[PDB]
Amino acid sequence: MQAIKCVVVGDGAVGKTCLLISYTTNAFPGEYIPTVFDNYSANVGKPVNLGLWDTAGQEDYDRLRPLSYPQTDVSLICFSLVSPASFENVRAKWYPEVRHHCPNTPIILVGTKLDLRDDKDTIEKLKEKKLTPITYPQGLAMAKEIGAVKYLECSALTQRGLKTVFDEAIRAVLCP
Amino acid sequence: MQAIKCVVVGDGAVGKTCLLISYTTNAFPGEYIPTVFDNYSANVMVDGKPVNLGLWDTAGQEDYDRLRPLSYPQTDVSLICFSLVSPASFENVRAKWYPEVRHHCPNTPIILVGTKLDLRDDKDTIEKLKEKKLTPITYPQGLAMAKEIGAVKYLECSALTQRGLKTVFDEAIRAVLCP
Amino acid sequence: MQAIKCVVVGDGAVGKTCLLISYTTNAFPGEYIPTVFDNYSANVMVDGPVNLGLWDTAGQEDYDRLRPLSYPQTDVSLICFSLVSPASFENVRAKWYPEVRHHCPNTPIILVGTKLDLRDDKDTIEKLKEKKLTPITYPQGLAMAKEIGAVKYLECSALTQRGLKTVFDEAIRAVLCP
Ligand SMILES: Nc1nc2c(ncn2[C@@H]2O[C@H](COP(=O)(O)OP(=O)(O)O)[C@@H](O)[C@H]2O)c(=O)[nH]1
Ligand SMILES: Nc1nc2c(ncn2[C@@H]2O[C@H](COP(=O)(O)OP(=O)(O)O)[C@@H](O)[C@H]2O)c(=O)[nH]1
Ligand SMILES: Nc1nc2c(ncn2[C@@H]2O[C@H](COP(=O)(O)OP(=O)(O)O)[C@@H](O)[C@H]2O)c(=O)[nH]1
Ligand SMILES: [Zn+2]
Ligand SMILES: [Zn+2]
Ligand SMILES: [Zn+2]
Ligand SMILES: [Zn+2]
Ligand SMILES: [Zn+2]
Ligand SMILES: [Zn+2]
Ligand SMILES: [Zn+2]
Ligand SMILES: [Zn+2]
Repeated sequence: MQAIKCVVVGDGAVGKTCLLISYTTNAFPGEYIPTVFDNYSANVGKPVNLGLWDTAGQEDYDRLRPLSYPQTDVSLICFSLVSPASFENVRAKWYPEVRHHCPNTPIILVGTKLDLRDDKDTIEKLKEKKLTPITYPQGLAMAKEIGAVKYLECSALTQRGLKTVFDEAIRAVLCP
Repeated sequence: MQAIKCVVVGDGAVGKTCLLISYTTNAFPGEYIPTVFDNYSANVMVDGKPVNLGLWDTAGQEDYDRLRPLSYPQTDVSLICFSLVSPASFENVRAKWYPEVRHHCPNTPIILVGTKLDLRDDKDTIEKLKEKKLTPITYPQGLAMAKEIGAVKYLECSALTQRGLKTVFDEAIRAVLCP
Repeated sequence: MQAIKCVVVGDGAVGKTCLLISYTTNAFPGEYIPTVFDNYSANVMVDGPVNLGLWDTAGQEDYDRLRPLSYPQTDVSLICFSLVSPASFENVRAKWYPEVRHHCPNTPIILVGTKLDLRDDKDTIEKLKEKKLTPITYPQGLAMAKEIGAVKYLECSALTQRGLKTVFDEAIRAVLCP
């Protein structure tokens, strides 16, 4: 059994909690959603226990220090594919955070809310603000920029790509 | 979108946790009840614009709670809860909970919430209270206590049957958005 | 109504969280299990009213910022070990009994053997034999309970719901009827 600690980081409202709830319980939350999902684990794969940690705000101001204690093995940096602000924060904030608190450990870059990237209403609302969803090549390029071992897109709502995210988190630690 | 932090305070066993679980999940708990419901939030639309309503349950007195839920981060509105069928919980609104909110959340609105409305005018809860020379708290008494502590509203509800529950949280938002 | 604080302690992976989930919800968890079930209580009638508060734990008390064994005061503790992990059984004497004695002196202990469903699962017994191990027997468990001064020894399975209700019934009785 190899234990692994996987922490999910990123801006508020990108879908970190929903990612974890959908994957761990196969249910998508209702309108009231936990702010921070509790720590869960599974024994999966080869012999592996995958420990999953949700986060609140920036590590430095979180009394629980989920990114630092105990030691993190792999980080999922999440941004919403329909929030360009949240993508820019990968570079401004989240890659710096993981490098600072978890130096020399693998990062997976995860674009969330894949289902909304072709949602008519979502695209229109963005267009009204002179914005457009983040594309696959853009995400891939950000992943290369920050030294992420994988770029993955998913929807917690439809579960498209969701299983691959957590399989790759494990592979990043087991098969570096 | 304005974020609103709403904290639920009051004596043990008044129904704070059940108030939150019933509202957020539309189910009333079974035999085993969490002591303190985790933090949940919702994106709500109120007369035009998006609000995120964050709900916090509490354990005991703030000063001895290492989590300090009433203080961190800053609370926008407090629900002081007492059970309509526990006069002692009601007296503690004046002895404990109003002083607590005034101390830790100065100059923020209070809603006074009478819980367990489904028991107030009965099951023969009335007869069991009478054995002890006690009587359920009446609406006028609750209203008077709300005035005394400067609460912006007094509301009665049942988590069990959901009587009046949605109004509690609608009014909590309105107290912050419409001071 | 008497409030009772019951804390569940023992090695990682013995089945503490599952014990608590299965009992309180009558169903065994999926592949994804909370590391530490949140604090729950129930109002229960035993003989002539009790509130039984249940606390799950993580690692050793002294390094757990939450200090569940110490704060507030514990009335009874369940020391758990897996019937198919001899190492976890040895840690009853090396670790868990000393922990409860240090942080909760002069309070009752119930010793609980978990994963009773495996004590005869061939995949498990054979794999144990390969490592020169054998599942813990009832007499061994009983002897350890005597050694550590536990007021009861109980065996259970969260997976099948064998013996679960008895664990919590006896937890109550240990405080109510000392
Ligand atoms: N359409 C869609 N909405 C999502 C998805 N994941 C999260 N959301 C919504 O995005 C908002 C924030 O989700 P949450 O998981 O609480 O984000 P967090 O702050 O990063 O934890 C909520 O309104 C969710 O319902 C998704 O995959 N698809
Ligand atoms: N009849 C009735 N009982 C309730 C109601 N809400 C809570 N309770 C019960 O009151 C007890 C305490 O509830 P809880 O929510 O845990 O109280 P807290 O300590 O204030 O969180 C439990 O036995 C609940 O079942 C209600 O609306 N009606
Ligand atoms: N076969 C069997 N497995 C169990 C039982 N209880 C827990 N487990 C498994 O043992 C592992 C650890 O359980 P958990 O409750 O998380 O252990 P804890 O670390 O002590 O809380 C998980 O793989 C569970 O599915 C049981 O009664 N029987
Ligand atoms: Zn969240
Ligand atoms: Zn930092
Ligand atoms: Zn438009
Ligand atoms: Zn509660
Ligand atoms: Zn929790
Ligand atoms: Zn105070
Ligand atoms: Zn556990
Ligand atoms: Zn210790």
